[PDB]
Amino acid sequence: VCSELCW
Repeated sequence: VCSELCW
Protein backbone atom coordinates (compact mmCIF):
# COMPACT_ATOMS: atom_id res chain seq x y z
CA VAL A 1 0.00 0.00 0.00
CA CYS A 2 1.59 3.13 -1.17
CA SER A 3 0.01 6.46 -1.60
CA GLU A 4 2.05 9.07 0.22
CA LEU A 5 5.35 7.42 -0.64
CA CYS A 6 4.27 7.29 -4.23
CA TRP A 7 3.08 10.83 -4.52
